Amino acid sequence: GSHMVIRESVSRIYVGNLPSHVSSRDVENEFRKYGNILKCDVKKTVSGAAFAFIEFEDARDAADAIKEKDGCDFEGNKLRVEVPFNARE
Repeated sequence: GSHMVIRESVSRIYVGNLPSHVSSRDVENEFRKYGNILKCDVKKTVSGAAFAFIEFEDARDAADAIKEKDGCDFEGNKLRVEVPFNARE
């Protein structure tokens, strides 16, 4: 499933609680292979958990990276990777 367009939104991906934490330089180069980045920002909370925010035009190609880091885990296994696109509708 891949249809529909939108020219008034900002499409971004949420990746947090992750081992090592992908820094902005590596998410620009290795995550730009998988889809087309317009910005990549590091936002971090007071609980010691780090997040990276990844602004992509296409989810369906970036889906290789997102499944390859998939397995979001909480409460003693640390590993959150999630699309708010759901492969794009």
